[PDB]
Amino acid sequence: GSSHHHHSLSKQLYIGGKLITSDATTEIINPATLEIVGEISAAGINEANMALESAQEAFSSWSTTPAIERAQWMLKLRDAVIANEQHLRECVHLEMAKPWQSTADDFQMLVDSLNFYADAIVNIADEEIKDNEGTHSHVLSREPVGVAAAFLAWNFPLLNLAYKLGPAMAAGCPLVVKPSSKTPLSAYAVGELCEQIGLPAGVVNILSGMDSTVGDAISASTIPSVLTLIGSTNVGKHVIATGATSIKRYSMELGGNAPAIVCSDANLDNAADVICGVKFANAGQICVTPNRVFVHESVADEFIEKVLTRAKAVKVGFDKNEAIDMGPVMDANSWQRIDELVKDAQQNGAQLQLGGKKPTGVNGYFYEPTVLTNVDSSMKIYKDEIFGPVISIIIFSDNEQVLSDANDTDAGLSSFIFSSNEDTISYFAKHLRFGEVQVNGIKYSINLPHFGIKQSGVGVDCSLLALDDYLAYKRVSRALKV
Amino acid sequence: MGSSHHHHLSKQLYIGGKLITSDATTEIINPATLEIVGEISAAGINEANMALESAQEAFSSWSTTPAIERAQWMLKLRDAVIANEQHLRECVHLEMAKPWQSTADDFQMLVDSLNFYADAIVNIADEEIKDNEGTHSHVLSREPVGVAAAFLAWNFPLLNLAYKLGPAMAAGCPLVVKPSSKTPLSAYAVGELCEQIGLPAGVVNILSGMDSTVGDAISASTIPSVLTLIGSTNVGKHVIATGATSIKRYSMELGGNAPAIVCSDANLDNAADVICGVKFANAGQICVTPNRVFVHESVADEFIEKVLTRAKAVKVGFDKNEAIDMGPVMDANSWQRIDELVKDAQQNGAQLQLGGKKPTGVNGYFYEPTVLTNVDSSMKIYKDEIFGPVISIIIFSDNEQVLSDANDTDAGLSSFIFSSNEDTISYFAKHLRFGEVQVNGIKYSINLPHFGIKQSGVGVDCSLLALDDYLAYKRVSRALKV
Amino acid sequence: MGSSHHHHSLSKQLYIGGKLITSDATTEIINPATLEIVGEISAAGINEANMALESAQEAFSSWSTTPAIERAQWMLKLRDAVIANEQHLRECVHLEMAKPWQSTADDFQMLVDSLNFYADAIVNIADEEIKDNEGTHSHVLSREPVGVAAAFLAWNFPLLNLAYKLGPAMAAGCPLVVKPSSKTPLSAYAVGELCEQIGLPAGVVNILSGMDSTVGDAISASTIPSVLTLIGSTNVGKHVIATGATSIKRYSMELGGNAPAIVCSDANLDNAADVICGVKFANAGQICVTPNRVFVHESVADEFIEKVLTRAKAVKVGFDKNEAIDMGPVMDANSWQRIDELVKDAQQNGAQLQLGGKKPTGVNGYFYEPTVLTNVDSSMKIYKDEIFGPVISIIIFSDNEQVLSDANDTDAGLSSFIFSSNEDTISYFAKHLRFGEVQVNGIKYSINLPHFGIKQSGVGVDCSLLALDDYLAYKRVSRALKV
Amino acid sequence: SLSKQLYIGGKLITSDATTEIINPATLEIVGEISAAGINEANMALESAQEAFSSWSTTPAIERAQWMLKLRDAVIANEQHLRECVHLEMAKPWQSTADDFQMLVDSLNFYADAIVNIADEEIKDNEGTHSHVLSREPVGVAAAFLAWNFPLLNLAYKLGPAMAAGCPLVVKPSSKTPLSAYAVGELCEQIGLPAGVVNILSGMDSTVGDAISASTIPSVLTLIGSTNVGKHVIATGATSIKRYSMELGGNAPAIVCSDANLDNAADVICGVKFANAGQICVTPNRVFVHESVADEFIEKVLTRAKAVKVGFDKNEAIDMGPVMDANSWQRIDELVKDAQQNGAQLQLGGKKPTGVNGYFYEPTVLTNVDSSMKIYKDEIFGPVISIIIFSDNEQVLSDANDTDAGLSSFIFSSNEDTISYFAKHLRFGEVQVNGIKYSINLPHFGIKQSGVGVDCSLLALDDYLAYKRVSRALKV
Repeated sequence: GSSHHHHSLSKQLYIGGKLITSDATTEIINPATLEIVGEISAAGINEANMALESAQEAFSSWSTTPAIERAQWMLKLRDAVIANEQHLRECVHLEMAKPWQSTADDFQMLVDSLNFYADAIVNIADEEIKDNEGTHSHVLSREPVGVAAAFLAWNFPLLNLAYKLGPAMAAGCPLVVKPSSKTPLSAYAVGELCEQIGLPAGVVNILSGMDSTVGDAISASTIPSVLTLIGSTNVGKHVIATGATSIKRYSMELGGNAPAIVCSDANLDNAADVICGVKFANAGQICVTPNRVFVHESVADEFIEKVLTRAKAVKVGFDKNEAIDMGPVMDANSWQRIDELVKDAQQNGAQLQLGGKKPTGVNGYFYEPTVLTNVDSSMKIYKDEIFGPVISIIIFSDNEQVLSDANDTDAGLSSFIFSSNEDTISYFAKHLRFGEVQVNGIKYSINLPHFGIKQSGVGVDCSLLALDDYLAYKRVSRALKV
Repeated sequence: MGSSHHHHLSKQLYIGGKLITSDATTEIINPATLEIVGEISAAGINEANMALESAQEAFSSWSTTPAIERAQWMLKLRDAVIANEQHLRECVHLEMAKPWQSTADDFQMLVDSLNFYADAIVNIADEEIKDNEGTHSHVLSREPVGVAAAFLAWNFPLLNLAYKLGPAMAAGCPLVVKPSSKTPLSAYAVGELCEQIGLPAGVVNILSGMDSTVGDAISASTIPSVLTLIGSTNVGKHVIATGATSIKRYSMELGGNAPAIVCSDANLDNAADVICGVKFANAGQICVTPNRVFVHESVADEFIEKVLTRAKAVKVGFDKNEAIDMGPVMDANSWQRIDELVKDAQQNGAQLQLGGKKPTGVNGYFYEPTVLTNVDSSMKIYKDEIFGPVISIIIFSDNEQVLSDANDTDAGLSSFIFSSNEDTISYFAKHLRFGEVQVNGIKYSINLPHFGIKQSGVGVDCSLLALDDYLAYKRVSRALKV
Repeated sequence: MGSSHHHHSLSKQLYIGGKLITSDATTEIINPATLEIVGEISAAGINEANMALESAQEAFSSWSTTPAIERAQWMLKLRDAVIANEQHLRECVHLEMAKPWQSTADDFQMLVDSLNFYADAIVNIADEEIKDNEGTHSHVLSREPVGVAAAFLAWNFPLLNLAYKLGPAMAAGCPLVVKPSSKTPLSAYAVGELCEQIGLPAGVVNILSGMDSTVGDAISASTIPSVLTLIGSTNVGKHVIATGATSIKRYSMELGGNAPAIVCSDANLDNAADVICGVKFANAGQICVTPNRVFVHESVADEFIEKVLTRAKAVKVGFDKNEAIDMGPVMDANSWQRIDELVKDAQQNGAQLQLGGKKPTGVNGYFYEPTVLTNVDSSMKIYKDEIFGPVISIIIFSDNEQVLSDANDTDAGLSSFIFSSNEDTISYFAKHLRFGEVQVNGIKYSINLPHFGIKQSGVGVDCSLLALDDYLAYKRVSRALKV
Repeated sequence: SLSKQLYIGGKLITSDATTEIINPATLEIVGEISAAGINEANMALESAQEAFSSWSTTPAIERAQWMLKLRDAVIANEQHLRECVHLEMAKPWQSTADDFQMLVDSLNFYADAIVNIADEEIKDNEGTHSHVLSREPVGVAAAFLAWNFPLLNLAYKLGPAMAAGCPLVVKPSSKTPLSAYAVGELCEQIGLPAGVVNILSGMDSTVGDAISASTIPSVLTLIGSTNVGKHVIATGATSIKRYSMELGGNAPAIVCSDANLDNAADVICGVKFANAGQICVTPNRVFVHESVADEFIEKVLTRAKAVKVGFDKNEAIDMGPVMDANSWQRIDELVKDAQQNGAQLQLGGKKPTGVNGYFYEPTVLTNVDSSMKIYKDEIFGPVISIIIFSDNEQVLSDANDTDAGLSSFIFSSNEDTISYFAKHLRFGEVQVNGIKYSINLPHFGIKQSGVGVDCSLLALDDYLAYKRVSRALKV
């Protein structure tokens, strides 16, 4: 699976504590059935400015609301999320054809984050700093930073929202949320729940619209003190440059290219379950999933056989009342991009062992579980992020050489090492230039920090560190001799 | 101790462990005598690219050099700095016309930072993270980030270098430094000391050149992982946009507009000593020095009299073998900018109590200690950063009203409160929207965090937190069931 | 000819090094009338920009040494492909900025006219012998290709702005790197497709769009270009000059304008209203040479204002290539708000809104109604700044010598207009107006007529033979006669 | 011995600072000038701006009359003008004639050219409009002059600027400011209207940047180094300005096998030793074919031995010292770096015996190749670096292997070798079997050597702006 361990189809914008319409609508098409599943009120530049000014107007009172009272609001919203679980998961199911069991990750992370950051914020304590000369006292404290704006990717609509909504509410930062236009229903539904519980106006705002107009207007605004993004590396560079109209804190999780190293002493059944599980969950559209699977030559044939067995057993389709393991990819551009990487690999010598096409007799953006062997470092599927249900296998023999190959990327999100040797595990854990090194498994949770280095982004999601973006320091220094 | 920092010539480019010349030179003019006092080899984009490429090649060896061993290099450099104290302070004296005693801030902060961060990096310890499900173990560690680049302001040529050099060396990031072309001599002298001790090539690089070409080439390069800047908010925003060729970490200290509030129950002698001390130290060219002095009407006549007495006793001039309190400002642009702020205030009702002109019979960029009263929120001197030896006084009546006036700025660096009332102190310390609140005094040191909020920048200089920009996290998670 | 220029798309890839290529990025194109996506381009990064610069550099020795006859042959082969794809090229301009269908002809036709004019001009370039006063040497003065050229194009005339640089650069054998505005890149990307179709030699023409602070700065800061040319604002003009200082480069640019249009007591009021209204509402007033300050004499003020209001009311506003539309919307919301602030600022300082000054009722896009303001004075923002919109700003004057000082009271120096029947008055204003162009009782621009500004409006000349000067470098060969 | 004041706003004024001028041959003080500060630079710029409306509207016939009046005073003060040059940089008396004569030639050439400027009619293809193309003064001009030719460099800018009605702000090099200050005294003596010509010297970083960064100048012109040119471009970006520059060169001189070796040695040695080789168009790399190598080296050695080096107004001195200690050390390190990589020093390469002045002997280097810094960088000194070649196509590739693009030299008697090199040499000027420069011949560089043209009618282009007047014929 994803290894994220837990702890009215017409919707309007949620701006300024009210549900409002606009001058335009957006029809949402299910990527499996290609049928319209709903519509949202689409935001324009005028609606973006309304959300920003409403968030700014709320900052003074929301940031001075005691932390215990802000937590009370977070738990009241949590209780409404729990009471409306079925509709929230149905929104994600419809907008992106995510399997019904897979929608539990989105819903439950929303509950977990609300719980985690409501509990963490009431435990924040001031810190005293020693004065080496004995002349002054020093108290270090943390205060809300300002208005925050969040651009969410479509792969996990409610989980991505949970990563930002939790810390912002807890840290008293009025939040402007732009869900992806491909998956807005579930976020708009959260906005309906905020309106239902009577959340103070401006504290949370949810609006979707076109990127080059609404997205740029949020970035170029001088109101936001923090701009946070989950998306592509090129969009991250666009947000940084566009947000330069003022001084802003940036934090983003961008593209990855995770190497997975399976050694000769590795538990092959466990390595196969872990890799296939996360490579086919959400159809491989996962930031931390393996992108290049390196396998030792001595266990290559046996490991490929174990991978094919699991890949053939993946249940593909779109049916909430069946045990579907994997759905389609997001849209047509994603399908053709994945297919171009797979076909280019074959044309350069890679061997297709399974999949590599759309299931016959279907029209949605389905791509079959794919297994590619004989992949080398000169191929485009090696250099680029697949973000799809494709297992690409590279054969290695020297631990020192495969370490250099694993590091031969600008990405810096996750990485995997499967081995039974303690010196081998220690060797790769220290030298892998990645934010996360998963040993003999994979584990993510609201209390564990999730982050990338290098060109995979800035900042941390989950854990107490996620509050860093939304809290600013203050040093009060007083002379003791008055 | 007026500046509040509490302690604890033809020069070539230093690039890739070697001292090299170029095709051009830059003359350095003393701002007091208007005479040439030195020359440096000016860098072009070719020299900028050499420093970047040499720092990139050094990252593999320097980042994997043991922290104890990197600290030994920092102490070796510190030993050469101490042995060259006179020449280093002479460079600051010549390029800035700083009084001899005021060059101690530059020199001693360089020693203090090398000591503090050599000691800090060897005490960095890993952090265990608890797994709530008991299925995995989690180890959080910190590693070098990559190449760092630093753009330094001219007001503290060696102290500004100290804030970046200490953390970057300790954290194993090769550093590319661009001192201001107005004050490059003292930094170039540090490059000579680096070469003298045999520092590995690329670990430190010093080069000065045009902002439009050399500065942009450094920001636009894809090599730097961290961009740090001490400067103006316009250069800040420019660096963020031009750096958007890659994902970079940004650390900045920009404009300040510090309010200093002298209440009815304040120690007037102490308040006048602190305010006057830092307002005339370095000719008021200090990021944390008060910009707007608010004084309660009940003690305004007495406090203004104490300010004028101190301001009249300031000895202005330039001579290393004389006892001089205050030197001139940096250049003609600064002189005219300061003078326009004073004249504009006079044209709108401000009363010139002292100064407001160049002293008699001198040609350098000297500006007399200036005192203005009857200043209001509409004047340019209220809205903009003086960065000069001008005390601008506003009379207030209500503590809750003056708090709103104090916060009526986008700056977020330092602030000051002078009061003997514990409730008044707690009220201002909590509600002042600034990174630092100085109560009944002023205190800065290498162990105390120095940071600004809002449009005054992002990041922390000094204290352990200054390492955060140069260190990247890593989570190693291992399945315990194996 | 309302614009005064007298004639003689789902997904597009980058045209770099003679190949159509994709990138890791993608830029959507929004129509400013419908606010819907109409197109898609592969966005360039600094890597693609350096690929274009390097391919253009590699092509210089081969392209610059290609005979002028053969280069003009390639220019006519491109021209034939332009004519064969006129429909698609104009639909690209129509879609990217909602320009009325007839107004798209200025873009398309100037592309044809420039390819013809400079293909013919380059083959008539002859050497010039220089006399030696001492009889000791011979002197031959010739002209050669200067190097690689880079062009930054504005959005107001996507293909016409391309035409001004593509013609001369191809003819003079300078490999060209073109950066269209990211607001209107569709039309130029289509020309790149045509270049690839006819098999133009690699590196001779390169077309790419991307962010200004990254892609645009990478082109200017490159040491490869010998000539940097720009059609844009005064602020980006100064930015390009400073950023290009990494090497010695020729600069040529057309920047902001602030044209005065003086309607005297003896002017043909019908002719003056037709000319001023025609160019003020063509392309929604987004024209560098259009009047910005309309000065009208006291005795003819009321009569001229009524004639202006009659024409402004007749302007048909909308967006449909299969309807009769005079005027479309402005480019984006920033321009709309910028124009609206100028109109409201004037009202707050005493100007009288006679017509328009708002978006038309019940419409979606960035439409701004044809606007007429009277009682405008020199203190207003609308007097000091460039409107670049469909606003006629009228100032009443009484003295010809005073209105001459008022007209010259600007740092702009593009076009200017004088309407009068008095020959002495015409000679007085044409001599004393400090502008690059003085238009008397009309307005006229064409591929053979030089178009240029002075003062802070820019340097260099577009159109006419003089436009070649930026792409050609002189050479003097001097030989001692005494063997 | 002489004290010269600033010429600003039609007045001779003093300032708070002074600069002493030291002769580079005797190392003795020869005079002083009132040094300009930023305030004096603003004064000159504002006075030039103030004069623009009256001076640019002064008839071209009347402007030419002021140029000839200045010319008359220049002729009457020839001895003193050439004495300043002789004293400020120890230029030999015979060589100072080029500085003085170019000043009188430029005043004459451009006072006559401006009164013959005629409007041009442009044809309207449609017959609906008439079009007249005229030229008008651009605005205030500022000129930064190098020290190698103090008066000749001034002449290149003063003539066109006065003729085109552009008030001019002149910053002579602080190393050679005396001769130009003397011109300013003549400008004050004849009663030239205030602001039309302004002369001031000062610190490059303060006074030079204050002129470039000011928004008043419409034209920034410079004769100097390539690095200074890039600095002026970026610094002047505070407004839109016209730039015209003559920067560094690296002229290749190709001595083929069928060349007149006597004539080639005369031309090359003559210009390589005049002004101590401190000439923008002097050969920097001398390419000689193998068949004529040792015969040409011998002839070059003969003329280089006959060079009379010294500093004496009453002696027929051929060559003085170089400008300062920086230039001497820079030239010496180029020769010793070439020797350290295999260059055979044949003559000179040292300071003459017991001189102590900044003298560098006439130097001849052989066995120079493309690796050496003396091959890549501009010598700007009395050094002849010879490179042996064999094939014409290969040495043409070597000749163009530079970012410079000023002058070039081809010596050959074959008509096809002449046409082959004259076409493929990527330089602004190709001198064939000789060298010629005059006020009427255009002087310019391409590539990294600058933009714009000095001398000839094309020099007026930087100071004149076009205007198209178009009228509707049907009214």
